[PDB]
Amino acid sequence: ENQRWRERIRHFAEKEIAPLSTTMDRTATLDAGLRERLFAEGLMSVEIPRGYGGTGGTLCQLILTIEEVARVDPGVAVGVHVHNVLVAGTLLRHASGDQRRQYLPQLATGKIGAFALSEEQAGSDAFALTTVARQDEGGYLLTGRKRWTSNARNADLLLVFALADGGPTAFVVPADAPGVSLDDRVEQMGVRAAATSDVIFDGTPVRTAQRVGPPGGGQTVALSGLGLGRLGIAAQMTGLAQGALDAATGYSRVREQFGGRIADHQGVAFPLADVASRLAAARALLYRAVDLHGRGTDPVELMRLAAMAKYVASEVAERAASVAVETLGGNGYTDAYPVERFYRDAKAGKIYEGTSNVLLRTIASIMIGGSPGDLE
Amino acid sequence: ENQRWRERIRHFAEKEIAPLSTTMDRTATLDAGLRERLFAEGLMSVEIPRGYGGTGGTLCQLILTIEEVARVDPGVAVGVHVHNVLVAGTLLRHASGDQRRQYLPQLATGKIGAFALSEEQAGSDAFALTTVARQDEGGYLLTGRKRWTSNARNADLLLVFALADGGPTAFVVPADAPGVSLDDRVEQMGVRAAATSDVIFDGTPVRTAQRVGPPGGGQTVALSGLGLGRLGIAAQMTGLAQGALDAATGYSRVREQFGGRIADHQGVAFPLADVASRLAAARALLYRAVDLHGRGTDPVELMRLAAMAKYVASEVAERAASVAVETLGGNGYTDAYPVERFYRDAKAGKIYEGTSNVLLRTIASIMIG
Ligand SMILES: Cc1cc2nc3c(=O)[nH]c(=O)nc-3n(C[C@H](O)[C@H](O)[C@H](O)COP(=O)(O)OP(=O)(O)OC[C@H]3O[C@@H](n4cnc5c(N)ncnc54)[C@H](O)[C@@H]3O)c2cc1C
Ligand SMILES: Cc1cc2nc3c(=O)[nH]c(=O)nc-3n(C[C@H](O)[C@H](O)[C@H](O)COP(=O)(O)OP(=O)(O)OC[C@H]3O[C@@H](n4cnc5c(N)ncnc54)[C@H](O)[C@@H]3O)c2cc1C
Repeated sequence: ENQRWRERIRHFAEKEIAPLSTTMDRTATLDAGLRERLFAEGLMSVEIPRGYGGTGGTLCQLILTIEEVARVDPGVAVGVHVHNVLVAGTLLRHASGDQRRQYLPQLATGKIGAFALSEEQAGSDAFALTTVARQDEGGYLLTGRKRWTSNARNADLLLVFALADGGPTAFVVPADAPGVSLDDRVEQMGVRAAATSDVIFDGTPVRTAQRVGPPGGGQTVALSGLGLGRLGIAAQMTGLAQGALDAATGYSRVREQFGGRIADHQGVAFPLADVASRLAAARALLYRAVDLHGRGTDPVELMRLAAMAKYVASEVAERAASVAVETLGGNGYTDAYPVERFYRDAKAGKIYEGTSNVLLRTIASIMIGGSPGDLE
Repeated sequence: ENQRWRERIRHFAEKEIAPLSTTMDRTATLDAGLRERLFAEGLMSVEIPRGYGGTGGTLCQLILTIEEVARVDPGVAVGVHVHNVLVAGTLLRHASGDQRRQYLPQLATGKIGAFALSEEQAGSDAFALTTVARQDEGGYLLTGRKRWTSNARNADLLLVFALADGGPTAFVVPADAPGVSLDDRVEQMGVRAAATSDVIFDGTPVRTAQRVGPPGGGQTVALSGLGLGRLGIAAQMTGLAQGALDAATGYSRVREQFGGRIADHQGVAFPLADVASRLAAARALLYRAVDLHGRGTDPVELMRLAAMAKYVASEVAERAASVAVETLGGNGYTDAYPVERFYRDAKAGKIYEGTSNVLLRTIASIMIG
């Protein structure tokens, strides 16, 4: 069943995504035809139940979706990850019956979800927010600025975190609500198909019915998806590494210098074998961490395994992309091949859903006792 | 004196290059104003003797010039390296007196030199050329296609290698000669201020006096500049690494999260100190290799030292840029800071002037026999 699912996403990514990747990366756009296909074929609703217009599939199927998309286009995979894992997944866990019936069919059919937590001064210290939802009759008036919102220029629904007068609180806010605007602000090095924007709120009206969970319950809402967010990026990094390794292996069989294929030199072959070995271990850890979901496994152990999976997969993605650029020589430094894009894309995996240091802080803290804040 | 030279290039790079780097990288252009300043301030003639209109400086000063330019813009540094080291430097050391007297003043004053050796099927196997110089009355007709020519869209003079009906042979060819055209062909990841093109020759006429050395002398002309080429790129990598470390150290002191500067954490400070240590060793090896030039040193020992300096410096540049991107977090992934450009630029250093595997093969061959 999961072999058939893998093959279906692989075929989709190779036929529908690959021919558009170079242009989506240069222009930082999501192709309109591809967007219609992502929704139609179920890549935007993998775990959303059938009763809300979703695929009704498993965490395993969602992880395989992100992996096989990422194998061809890590940038498209960011949008798929944010939408399914962070936005639809948060509503499946925390939204009321009414909120699920209102938003899940939209996310399953045609409305893209983006996740707006970070700010200029709230990065690793993610809840040092200055965006405020001020009380009003019937709900709130939202004012502030979010930074690094992936897929913002393509999004219809924002899951936004703001101080309720009261502590961090989660809201669902339409991207076209009064007082909402975007500032693309900067060029980013990779995952450009889902490039970030700043999101600006200028007294945007939000009804009480848009609040997800209680006032000051924003950190609990975010924390429930932390582990799953890290597995989704571990899957994106595993797929990226596979795509890099597939390009380098195939090239090494056909490029000839000095009268024979470059694969016949141990200086070319050995780095590929080393990457392949590390990638088999990264994938085994990812699928182990996924398998231990829905088993009543200790939550701390799940947090540990998700942080370790993302840390290891990120490392292997960097190594794979690096080795792949070098295996291809000058061609590997160009857009004629995908490996320079994979190299630019891989670096985003060390920054979002927990920087390397934030992951190691968490992991060490579980192993030696104390909290992450005790480690200097 | 070298301390004064270093500060003069540093000041130049921070004032005249830094404000243009972002634009030059996105558009893959050399700014016209900057181009005039490179010639006027002597960066395009560092070791060309004053008798040709040059600066009259030393190899040590040329190496420092490449390093300080690369600390701000590794892409502009490619163009400076290829012009001074591979084109003007090769003519100074191998061309006839008439060729030196004709071409060095033009390279000193306004004509950019580029170096056209590589082809689609001639990469690491650099001499498996298919471009041909066919004999004709009073010279040759060149036909073929070169690949990976840095700075080609800005160049006025090309040092071109071709099979003379004799083996590989070197020619000086004007970029506007009959039958010469460029094909940019692809988008490259970095060093984009000096982005490559293909150079196409369609029966380009060359006179005998444009040939540098004898027919079949092209390897000798190319290999003779391989050592100095590797030192130039070692300087480019060392400079890139410094620029990355400068941005990361400066940022670590001003970015606060969790109520203090990120430099107060060992997970941020240690990687910067590790990079700083490895860069101090890469720079010491570079300046050792440079110091042993112009002294009658065993040529094999100079080739070993140049290969090792480039290999080590390349590796430090990769670690420095990688650490700098992650030190800056999201900001490091964006063009608001120079470190993502450094990260894209650094990877070029592992490919040109000898790939990592070609350097290790050369070093092992010397050490093992
Ligand atoms: C391409 C991209 C996509 C993104 N997508 C989204 C998204 O869609 N929505 C969203 O809300 N956010 C998103 N983010 C933001 C992302 O979560 C943050 O960039 C990340 O949390 C790091 O914060 P920062 O950039 O402010 O870096 P900082 O927190 O400033 O970190 C800078 C450096 O200091 C280190 N550091 C910080 N504190 C410590 C410590 N205590 N000990 C050790 N080292 C420390 C970090 O590890 C890093 O090396 C995205 C970011 C990028 C680059
Ligand atoms: C940005 C850029 C600028 C350049 N500038 C110039 C320039 O201005 N002028 C110019 O003439 N050239 C230039 N080059 C060309 C450059 O010199 C070549 O790209 C380089 O020589 C490698 O050749 P290739 O790209 O054909 O790779 P290949 O030679 O195909 O190598 C592919 C891979 O195989 C490995 N390999 C090959 N043979 C062996 C072996 N025997 N043992 C072990 N491993 C092996 C290589 O190390 C590499 O990892 C430039 C290249 C780039 C990317």
